[PDB]
Amino acid sequence: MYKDLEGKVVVITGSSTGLGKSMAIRFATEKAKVVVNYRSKEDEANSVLEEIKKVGGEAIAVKGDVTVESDVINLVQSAIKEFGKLDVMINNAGLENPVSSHEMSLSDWNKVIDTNLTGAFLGSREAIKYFVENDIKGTVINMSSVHEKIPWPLFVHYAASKGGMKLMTKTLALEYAPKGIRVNNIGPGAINTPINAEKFADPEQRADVESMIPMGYIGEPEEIAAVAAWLASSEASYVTGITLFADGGMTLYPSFQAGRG
Amino acid sequence: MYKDLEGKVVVITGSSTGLGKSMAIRFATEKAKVVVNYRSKEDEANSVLEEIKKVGGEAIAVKGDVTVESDVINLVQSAIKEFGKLDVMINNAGLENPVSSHEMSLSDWNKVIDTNLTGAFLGSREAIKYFVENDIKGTVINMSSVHEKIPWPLFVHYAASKGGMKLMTKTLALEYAPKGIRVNNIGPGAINTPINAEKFADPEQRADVESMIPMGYIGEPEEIAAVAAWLASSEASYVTGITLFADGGMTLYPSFQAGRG
Amino acid sequence: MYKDLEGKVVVITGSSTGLGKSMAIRFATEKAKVVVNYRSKEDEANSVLEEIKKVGGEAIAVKGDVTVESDVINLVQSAIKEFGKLDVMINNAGLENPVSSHEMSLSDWNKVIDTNLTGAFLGSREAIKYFVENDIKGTVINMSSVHEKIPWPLFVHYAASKGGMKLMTKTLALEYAPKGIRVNNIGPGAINTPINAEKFADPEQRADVESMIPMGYIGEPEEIAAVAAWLASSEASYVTGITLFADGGMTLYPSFQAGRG
Amino acid sequence: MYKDLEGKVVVITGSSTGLGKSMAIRFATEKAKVVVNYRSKEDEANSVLEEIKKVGGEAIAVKGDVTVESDVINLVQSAIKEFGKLDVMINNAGLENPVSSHEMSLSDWNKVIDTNLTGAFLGSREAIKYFVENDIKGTVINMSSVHEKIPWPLFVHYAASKGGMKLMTKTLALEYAPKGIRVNNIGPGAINTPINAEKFADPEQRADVESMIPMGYIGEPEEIAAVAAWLASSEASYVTGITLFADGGMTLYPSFQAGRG
Ligand SMILES: NC(=O)c1ccc[n+]([C@@H]2O[C@H](COP(=O)([O-])OP(=O)(O)OC[C@H]3O[C@@H](n4cnc5c(N)ncnc54)[C@H](O)[C@@H]3O)[C@@H](O)[C@H]2O)c1
Ligand SMILES: NC(=O)c1ccc[n+]([C@@H]2O[C@H](COP(=O)([O-])OP(=O)(O)OC[C@H]3O[C@@H](n4cnc5c(N)ncnc54)[C@H](O)[C@@H]3O)[C@@H](O)[C@H]2O)c1
Ligand SMILES: NC(=O)c1ccc[n+]([C@@H]2O[C@H](COP(=O)([O-])OP(=O)(O)OC[C@H]3O[C@@H](n4cnc5c(N)ncnc54)[C@H](O)[C@@H]3O)[C@@H](O)[C@H]2O)c1
Ligand SMILES: NC(=O)c1ccc[n+]([C@@H]2O[C@H](COP(=O)([O-])OP(=O)(O)OC[C@H]3O[C@@H](n4cnc5c(N)ncnc54)[C@H](O)[C@@H]3O)[C@@H](O)[C@H]2O)c1
Repeated sequence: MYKDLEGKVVVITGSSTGLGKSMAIRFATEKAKVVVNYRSKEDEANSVLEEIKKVGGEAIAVKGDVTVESDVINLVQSAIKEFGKLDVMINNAGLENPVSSHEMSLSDWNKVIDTNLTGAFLGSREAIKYFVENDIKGTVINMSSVHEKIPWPLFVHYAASKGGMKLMTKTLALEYAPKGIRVNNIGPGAINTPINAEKFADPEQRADVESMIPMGYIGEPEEIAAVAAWLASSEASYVTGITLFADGGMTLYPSFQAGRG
Repeated sequence: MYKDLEGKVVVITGSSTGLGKSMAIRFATEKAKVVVNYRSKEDEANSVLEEIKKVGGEAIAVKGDVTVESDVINLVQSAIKEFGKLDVMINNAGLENPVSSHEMSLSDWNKVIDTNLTGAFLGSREAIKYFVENDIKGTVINMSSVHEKIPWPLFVHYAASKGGMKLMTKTLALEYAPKGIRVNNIGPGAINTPINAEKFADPEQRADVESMIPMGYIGEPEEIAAVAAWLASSEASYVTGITLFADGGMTLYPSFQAGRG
Repeated sequence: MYKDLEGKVVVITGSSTGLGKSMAIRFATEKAKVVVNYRSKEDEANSVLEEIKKVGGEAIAVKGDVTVESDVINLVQSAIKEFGKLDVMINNAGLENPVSSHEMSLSDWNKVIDTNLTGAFLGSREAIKYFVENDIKGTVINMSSVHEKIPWPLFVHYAASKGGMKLMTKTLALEYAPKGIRVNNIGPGAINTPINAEKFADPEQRADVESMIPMGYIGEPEEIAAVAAWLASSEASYVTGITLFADGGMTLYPSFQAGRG
Repeated sequence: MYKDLEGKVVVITGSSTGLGKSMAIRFATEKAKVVVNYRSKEDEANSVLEEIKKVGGEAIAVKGDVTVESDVINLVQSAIKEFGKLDVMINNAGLENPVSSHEMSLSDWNKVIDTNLTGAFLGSREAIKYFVENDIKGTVINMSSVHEKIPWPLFVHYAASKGGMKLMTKTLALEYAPKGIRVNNIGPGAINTPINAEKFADPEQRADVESMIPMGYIGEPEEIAAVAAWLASSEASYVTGITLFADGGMTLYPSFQAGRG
């Protein structure tokens, strides 16, 4: 679909599952040279790699924890070592867990902030460092959430991490725009993934979330991979520092449908 | 580029020049059927129509003033009469003129609000009316501007029209998302078009504008038509109620570059 | 409470009822010289004036339709004629009516846009014109709504009017900030007023709206008058171009409480 | 000025200097009981404490590093132990340092995120924990910045910390609004404080900053403490989850003045 993506090197953190996996497969289909990432489970990457082989794509799997500076540095270097360059950096790794704010431990708060936000900073910093030092107009895509805008009770750490990612991305975008380096966020709504498999398999919980989505359905990973592929391409040549929400309308305030209030 | 766009009927207001023209050609290239629009004489639309023919596209030009209800209604009916249906409605017609707010006439204010906002309303209304009465999962793309967010002294009417268009679009998107009818805005930054041809002709004014664009260059119409094609496609299937900015970073506050403030 | 408001001339459009009335009474209590406004019913102003007399305040009632340029011009002049000056201009007049967007007539759309948005522009233009021509650091407060941000199905015209008012205010604020003229919006959530009396008297409808308000209760006009009084005072000396939401949390997405989604 | 503030217990982090100091004095003037905070030595807090004594206010100074959980907990307990309760918790402590993003160390990034965001979290958490376990309708005011919205090259960590603070606050406000616990942010623009004393000392840098402020002048701490007093008062009873900007117009995009672009 996107011809300019051919031969482009794409690194995606936490890409052995969910959205990250869907993005690695989509990029492989666009003839991009993908670098899949797994925290510790090298077995999880096997599946994505097989899917990538199935479409005649090229990719390697690199172990790396986004909260570990050396792992992030090594992840970017691995891409350059294997493919000779880096074009797109996608900070997709993330985690969440429901706890009432006044009962949330520092440990829980720090883990989410560290992975979701600090992890994205490290990945962004490394990709941009390479782009600057070698005069490459590469791009950085950060996997945010509708929650960088929609507050999230029980998930204050996640909301904060994403709200912070928003400003980080915008700052990075304004800072490196003169060098032609684009930095954007993708803001997914509810998307059928492993972290949601059990919750959404239950008709009661599935219907509840669906009632919060104006378009009436829970998105598929393909719908988000489509956003990333487009944002990375030259089609989005004049697009930077934005958050492209792919959420079925969640950010439109579903409680206000039918003229309520 | 987008296979799903083939055979789709796209109506674009004020598409004889600038962004509208570019989108009309881009949709022609996507093998879609296009209904171009001109305000006064059909001579104005022949350039676009010849461009569409050149790429093997199918199209017609229909006269219409977007502030005239019957004209807007006729425009939608003409598409349906000529191509049998309607899939994408793009409210692109617009106008602006600088005047200090406290000295701005009601006449000037009204001309801008009527065309930019009310005009967009009528077009969205007619297209959505058709989509609902026929349960068609159509889409409405409204051409906004960075000024639906960035205030604009001397263009208080333009800014308010786009700010109003933002809420109109969000409302329409929430109201019709249950029917799969997506409504999105595109927010262009400074784009080289006939309305800027003279201003950007003076290298001193072009340089002033470029200094407000983080990416350092005034955009080209193709960079916007790229956004319109994607938004209309099924690639943006889960995207509704958003404003996708393509401004090379304008909304990022250019005056705060290099840690200023 | 606010000492600098003593002797300040405050004009409030549509102040014979609801929030406007509460603001006129509050300003009178702050020893401000208030100019109440009624569209045609001079009898409605009687009540506000009596309430103003009850607190030992000073005020006059002026007839004026905000969609009529001459009425607006005359309203501002009346303040200067009676009290010798103008310090604060509050564009509070407004209207709404529920109609599905694809079924909304141009007449309905125009009436709401004309009163809510164009009416605010005229009032803002006149107040600012006076402020500029006489070197006065006066202020303009525009009565917006949570709907300048929250989409509103069935009320597309209202949402659009308020979204437009947001950009108008911001533009006016940036434009006249060099002259020390502040322009801000107040964004009320659900507030017990005449337009809501019948709807909220019904326990079922009252409970529905209350379920959309995080703080659990429908606000009182006094809670909004408190916002206006503060914004007009020198306490808000460094505040301009903002929208101060007084909504019990509506803009925080009530559908997302308890970690839903 | 605000009668309801008399006898209220206000805790303010990093209140020995700047904005924190000003708010502490302002709350003293409002006849409230204040708990001032200093990081290293109590010598630093004596200026504030003497200022509070001067106006007849009651107060104590409590040592505490906001990134140390036990210190934050002790700070809340000390207020409750000294004045019997807690009514207002103000997370003011903050820090920043310029470094190009791609060259920013994890250490620098962490120091800023930990103090600005995590520190604010701990304070909000402890205050809210107390408010919930005692069903007290307390309030939390978090000191953000225009940079929770305005991107800031060279301060990617600061910007992300405030962006994260915005979502944290919104989440906390939605989560606890049912209990009448209001949580709001204050977004100061450029304010003359010790962190800017040296930079604004050079008339060339002061002029550069002033040129980015629509209102033309760098704010004073009192202009911010004014906002804090109001937000804490019952005058803002229906205000929660907002960020009240006091920046003389910075968020209005100063580069777009006079119709530029
Ligand atoms: N699934 C959704 O509906 C949804 C909605 C909005 C945003 N998101 C965001 O999209 C991204 C993808 O989410 P997902 O649904 O696929 O979730 P996921 O949990 O399936 O994917 C996240 C991946 O990150 C990996 N990971 C976590 N911590 C890591 C670390 N320290 N180092 C390396 N890898 C690490 C995990 O092992 C996992 O495979 C996340 O950032 C998430 O917050 C998802
Ligand atoms: N050019 C830019 O840099 C830029 C930046 C942001 C937004 N926009 C927006 O994009 C759209 C396209 O702008 P453009 O640059 O091509 O401007 P344009 O003026 O060249 O295009 C608008 C077209 O609308 C037509 N038109 C105006 N009023 C009309 C009416 N009442 N009925 C019918 N046709 C009418 C005009 O004749 C014109 O051809 C507009 O909505 C504009 O506000 C443009
Ligand atoms: N009541 C709420 O809950 C709420 C919430 C958000 C925003 N608002 C806004 O606050 C303002 C006050 O609303 P309210 O609840 O008091 O409603 P209201 O209808 O009681 O007050 C509006 C007043 O405007 C007057 N008016 C209408 N059109 C006019 C015109 N053309 N010329 C002169 N006067 C005119 C009306 O006669 C009326 O007294 C409105 O702008 C409204 O949109 C109200
Ligand atoms: N000064 C401005 O122009 C301005 C503009 C926007 C926002 N702000 C914000 O307002 C707040 C006040 O800023 P300020 O200008 O007075 O800055 P400041 O640095 O003078 O005040 C912050 C105080 O926090 C203390 N502090 C820092 N880290 C701490 C820690 N870990 N534990 C305890 N105390 C700690 C510092 O010693 C200092 O006295 C900050 O949150 C700042 O980011 C200030």
